[PDB]
Amino acid sequence: EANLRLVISIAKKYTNRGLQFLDLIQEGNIGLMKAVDKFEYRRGYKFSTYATWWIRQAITRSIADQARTIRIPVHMIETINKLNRISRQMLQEMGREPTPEELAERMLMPED
DNA sequence: ACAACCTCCTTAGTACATGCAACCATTATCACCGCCAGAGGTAAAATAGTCAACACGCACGGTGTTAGATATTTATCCCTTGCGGTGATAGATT
Repeated sequence: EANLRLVISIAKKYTNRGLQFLDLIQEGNIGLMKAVDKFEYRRGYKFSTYATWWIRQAITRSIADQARTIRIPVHMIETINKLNRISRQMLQEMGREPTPEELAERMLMPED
């Protein structure tokens, strides 16, 4: 209850058309349960930082592989999104259309 | 005591029919990297084998000659033309 607002200010970032303007807040409100259970204030650190790690990634996963058509081990989910993040160079440095042939040097790896 | 009635309140339930043409994108979001699985790698030997050696041995294809077929040439024959003589049709009657 004391943290229900911090769940909005983190979650609402990700609700940006992502799947809906709403639902990620309520999944953050369940990530907050694991956070409240493992709240090691006995290290010294603050619940702001706790939320910035754990509750943020509960908010991320709430529509990463949850609510999709498809779901995989998570390294192989967000790696598809590493490529979309890298494409921000491609679309302006090769800079007319995207080319997997450029992505091969930007990943140092074979396409297949 | 209730009853519906005066007024504009808002709510929200629908919006006819047949057909053809077009192509299928946008998001970001640390997945972290730690562990170890059976599990990737590969050495040495099972399930068994390569292809080079020297033999083996054969088929196929091209060069040569032969064969006979075919398309020409020739000339014959028939079926056809066009006109003509005169046909019994068309059909009205018996």
